[PDB]
Amino acid sequence: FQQGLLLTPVPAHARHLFFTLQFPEALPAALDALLPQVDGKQLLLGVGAPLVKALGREIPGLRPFPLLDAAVENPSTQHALWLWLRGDDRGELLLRTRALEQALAPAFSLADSVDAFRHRGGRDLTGYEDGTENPTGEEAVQAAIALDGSSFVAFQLWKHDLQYFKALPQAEQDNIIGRRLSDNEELDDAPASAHVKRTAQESFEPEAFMVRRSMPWADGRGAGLAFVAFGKSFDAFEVQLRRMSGLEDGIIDGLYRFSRPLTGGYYWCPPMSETGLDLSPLLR
Amino acid sequence: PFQQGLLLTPVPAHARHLFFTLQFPEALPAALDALLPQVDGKQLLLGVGAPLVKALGREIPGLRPFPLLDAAVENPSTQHALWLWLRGDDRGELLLRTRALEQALAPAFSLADSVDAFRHRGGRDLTGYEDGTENPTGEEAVQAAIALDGSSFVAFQLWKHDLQYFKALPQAEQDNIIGRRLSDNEELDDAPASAHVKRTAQESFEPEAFMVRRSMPWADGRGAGLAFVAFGKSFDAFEVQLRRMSGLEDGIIDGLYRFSRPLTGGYYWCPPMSETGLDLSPLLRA
Amino acid sequence: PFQQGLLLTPVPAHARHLFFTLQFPEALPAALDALLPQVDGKQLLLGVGAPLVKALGREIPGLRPFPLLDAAVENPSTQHALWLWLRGDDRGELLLRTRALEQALAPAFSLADSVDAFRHRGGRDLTGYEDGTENPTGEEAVQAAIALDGSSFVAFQLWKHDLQYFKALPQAEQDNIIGRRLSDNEELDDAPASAHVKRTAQESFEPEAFMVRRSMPWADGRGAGLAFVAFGKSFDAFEVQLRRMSGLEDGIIDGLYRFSRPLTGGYYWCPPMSETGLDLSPLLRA
Amino acid sequence: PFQQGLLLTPVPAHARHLFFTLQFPEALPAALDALLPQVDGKQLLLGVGAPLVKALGREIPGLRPFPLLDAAVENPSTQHALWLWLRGDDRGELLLRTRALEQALAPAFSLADSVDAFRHRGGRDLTGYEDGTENPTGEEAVQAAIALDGSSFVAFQLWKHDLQYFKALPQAEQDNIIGRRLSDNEELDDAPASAHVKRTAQESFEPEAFMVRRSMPWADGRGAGLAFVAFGKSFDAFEVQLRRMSGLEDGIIDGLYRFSRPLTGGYYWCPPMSETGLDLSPLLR
Ligand code: HEM
Ligand code: HEM
Ligand code: HEM
Ligand code: HEM
Ligand SMILES: [Cl-]
Ligand SMILES: [Cl-]
Ligand SMILES: [Cl-]
Ligand SMILES: [Cl-]
Repeated sequence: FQQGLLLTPVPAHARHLFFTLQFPEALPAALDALLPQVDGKQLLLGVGAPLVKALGREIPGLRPFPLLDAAVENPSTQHALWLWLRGDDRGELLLRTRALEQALAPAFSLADSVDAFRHRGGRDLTGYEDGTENPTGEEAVQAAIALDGSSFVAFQLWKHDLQYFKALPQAEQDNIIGRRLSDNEELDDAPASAHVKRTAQESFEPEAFMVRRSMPWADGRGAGLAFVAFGKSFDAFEVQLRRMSGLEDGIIDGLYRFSRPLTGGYYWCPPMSETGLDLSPLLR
Repeated sequence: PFQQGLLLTPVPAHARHLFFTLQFPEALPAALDALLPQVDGKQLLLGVGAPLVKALGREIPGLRPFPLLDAAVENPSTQHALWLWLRGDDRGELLLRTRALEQALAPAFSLADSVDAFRHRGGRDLTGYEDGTENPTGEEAVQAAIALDGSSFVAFQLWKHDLQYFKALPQAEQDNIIGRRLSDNEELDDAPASAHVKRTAQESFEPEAFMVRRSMPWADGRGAGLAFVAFGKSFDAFEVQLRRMSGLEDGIIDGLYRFSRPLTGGYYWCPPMSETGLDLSPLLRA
Repeated sequence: PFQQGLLLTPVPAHARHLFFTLQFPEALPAALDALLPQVDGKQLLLGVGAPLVKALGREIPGLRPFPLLDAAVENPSTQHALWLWLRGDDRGELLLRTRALEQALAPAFSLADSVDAFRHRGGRDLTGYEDGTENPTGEEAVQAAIALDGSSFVAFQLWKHDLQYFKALPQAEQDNIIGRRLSDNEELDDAPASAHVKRTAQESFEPEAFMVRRSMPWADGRGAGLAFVAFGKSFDAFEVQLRRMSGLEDGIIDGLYRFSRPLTGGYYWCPPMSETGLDLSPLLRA
Repeated sequence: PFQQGLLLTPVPAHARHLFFTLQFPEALPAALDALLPQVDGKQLLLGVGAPLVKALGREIPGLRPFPLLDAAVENPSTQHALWLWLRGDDRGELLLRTRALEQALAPAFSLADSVDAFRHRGGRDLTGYEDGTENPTGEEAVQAAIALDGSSFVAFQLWKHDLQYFKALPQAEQDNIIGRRLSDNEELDDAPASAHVKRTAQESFEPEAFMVRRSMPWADGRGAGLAFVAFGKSFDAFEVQLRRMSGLEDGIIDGLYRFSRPLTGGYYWCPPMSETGLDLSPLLR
């Protein structure tokens, strides 16, 4: 009843599209072209707070990406629509992008774009395995899917300073992540600022589990990780980010030593029906 | 006791805005020792962002990050730690001063964003419209922009224009978006409420929302538009204006959003000037 | 005794082309010490450009810079000193290898150009047409691409496609530009003389102009198109083909120039392989 | 009867170079109808490249594509069909004029390259050295730049500087690369033969290689450097200079290549002016 956000491993190639609603009067023609194409597998769709506000509607649990008043930067760059394309090669995704652009215009204007790819079967560009402690199976459904079959996804485009980080001694890299790069073993003696120490899913009250589908990226803006986290609500992601940002106990996550998010967005993933994507709470 | 430059009558012919992230806080003293003697408030202005204050465990009354507006239009919040405003003679001089500031601020600060700005004609937006007609001048500008202690609070947005769409509209449709006539800059009393000058009428707020604007056009690989800059004695004037423009006051959205949208957003505290340079004392005391 | 990976069909799913300028030739020995142990001719291929040979005061028979064609279409000559062809499993591996090669090759070499390439739909151009159908295979490929001493001479062009224009044409007009039918790749004998496969028919030259092509699609901020690569036992095959495509043989210009244009052009000598690595002796002897 | 603006010294504070590819030559008439009335030779100069002439099956004496130098340094040849030189008061005016020229010139022409250029400190390179000290002036400039029929032949290269490397050199080493003293622009008679002014000494050639340079610094995403422009009554002066700079005359390479390298290269024919606009008659019967 949900989309294909739980399919593991992440595809070898993906592309993230973010649109601004520039001409709301042309919205019906855009939806008529877009909605029949959203199968939740090769094409996923997320709805942003501006689109809901433009329709004068309300989605329980939906809100723009938050504003954290911290010593580290987490920008809020909320858009109206997020499209997640998954495919076989980057050329297919490029041609599919052009078709979606022309089909969504003039109602929607493309505001941002990111090509993403799987690295070495699921590693960050720093080399560390990504997704080790993700919930799987039925635990993944309970962490990511709400009762009505919808999901709430958070997105950040993290930009890595690879030259600084990879020039550190391997023990210093391991103390930033909280795991050993050589064999992915957890470092129990890592400082409290270590990433996996900051984001330990069982260390929150209530527990802050989420389903992450992050993928590395690289273009003219640099290189890093396209962070994606699916949850039954934004509660899990938001308390994690606030602890990572030092807003819980004053200790800042080690990731901010070498990486920084360039964007931030919240999106509501609608459920699927027997006849396509179920946007009924928005179109009545 | 302010920094001046921000009140200097016309905008300089060329300027450059630099935005830095506080990447290594342990190296901050050396960066400040190199930077502060160069801040004269005329050729080089400085603004302090909320992350820098938070990293020092201090607090500046009136300072906060760029707000989050839950509206039908997009106003992103992209707050950085430090804002440097270079004003100069040519773009090459500003480029060379930029490189020198980068080496002096490193490794404590990492350059996060940059925009070259230039004066167009006598002070016009790239659409052709005059910019600054109803700005406060003289003592009214000081009262609107400068707080009692001599500091100022500046808001910044990098607006990106869709010039092809806007300039292809009939001139009457362009005029109804701005609220003034491009042919002679006359105000249109019969413009719809969504017109920009109707949305931002400084006397139509309670209390009055006057501010001192120093916007300048820009153009690079990201496109072209207006680098919007608004100085105030507090952020109240700018923020109540932006919320009305975004339709959060009465449901009417400003006409600017038909062809333009901001890519960035930042709040910065402009410290006052003392007899011996920039006064950063509320951040460097005990 | 050649660089085996130039005959590998199909091309790997991901590759990256690097082009370096010899910026400080006095620092060449340290760069070669780091580079040569990595050149296996499979995951990393190497080509030597005429500027590098001239900087050493030597000569390579068959090597010369990319030619200058005085035609009505543009084939720019952007010859560099070194060409590296990286092939790998995913784009991230090639990115990390690029950074390592950049730091190891410095300061002697400066990276002048870079292109990420990928296989599309099993070996198709971004326009949809199959690429490589009439490539020589087996022993014929060796005879067309490999010189007697085991070296090869490779020509490179970065072609930029106007996909919106081309794909908006009626399918019959697209087919007459390529010379083959998109529906089933069958050759059109009744295509106009300007059709690509009519221009480049390898048996229609005297002597025959066979070559081994390893082109791969590309896409970045500059646009999208085909990273054209042609291996030959000499540059004779490629050059007579390009001159006919450019209308310098019979006044008829190839149809590809209706929607695509090369942004770069380079000639590079691929040295032979020995039992213990790349054989650069004709360049570092005596 | 030339395009006045090419002798205007100093160059205006802001300019923009546009280079177009002839993508659809059948659509050329509508493009020329829109373009030619705008070419005054002052705010808008025009140069014709060899591909445009070849596409019309014509020939211009003295015109040819940018040469191919087989040297140890890189001078790329990136010849285009059309060169437009916009000059104005601010970068925004040039930006709006560029968009208008793009829409008017399409679909025949496609914009292939663009460079914003600006005057630095009254006429200095970004390295600080004065640029234009030994340019011909007055009637000597006319004799060096203008052919008999009033046309000119202009060479263009987009030079990219490595300012970090160059400005980190000792001041004596910087001076030996240029051949002049940065403090007061005095000529260094004891500078090495590789020094720029020693390589390019206009009187040290037979015949003499004088030309009128109108170079201006530039800066965008590709870096920063000098947009080199040289006007001559023919291409002989520029080409014999460049071959010496590249070490093809005596094996000595110009010191500029230690910190700078050209990214583009083009030759263009600047048609003469008549009393009623640009004279393209040798190209349109
Ligand atoms: C540059 C950005 C990031 C990088 C490179 C990164 C990388 C990693 C790595 C290598 C692990 C350990 C392997 C694993 O369990 O998957 C991990 C764990 C985790 N990360 Fe991140 N991550 C990033 C951002 C984030 C953010 C922003 C959040 C939440 C707001 C987050 C939440 C988590 C969680 C929940 C875990 C699992 C913790 C556990 O072991 O229970 N990650 N991350
Ligand atoms: C693309 C962005 C913008 C453009 C092109 C633009 C342009 C203009 C123009 C042409 C005028 C009329 C001439 C003048 O009074 O100076 C004006 C007035 C004004 N604008 Fe904007 N502006 C932009 C953004 C903003 C924003 C974001 C704000 C506030 C949050 C703002 C506040 C004002 C105010 C206060 C006035 C004077 C209104 C009055 O007459 O009292 N502007 N603007
Ligand atoms: C935008 C640039 C180009 C594209 C999209 C392209 C595409 C194609 C396609 C679709 C074919 C037919 C299938 C095949 O046999 O491979 C082909 C054939 C061929 N191409 Fe190209 N090509 C390009 C540039 C070039 C250039 C510059 C040359 C030579 C200088 C060249 C040489 C050949 C040859 C020799 C053949 C085989 C001809 C034969 O049937 O005997 N190609 N190309
Ligand atoms: C990065 C590229 C270049 C830079 C920064 C540069 C800069 C300079 C400077 C500082 C001078 C001395 C002051 C003056 O008399 O103008 C000069 C002189 C000169 N340059 Fe260049 N130049 C460049 C490229 C070229 C090229 C490519 C040519 C010719 C092909 C050239 C030809 C000349 C000539 C003829 C002179 C005058 C020599 C004399 O007779 O004294 N320049 N240039
Ligand atoms: Cl989704
Ligand atoms: Cl940056
Ligand atoms: Cl400028
Ligand atoms: Cl000086």
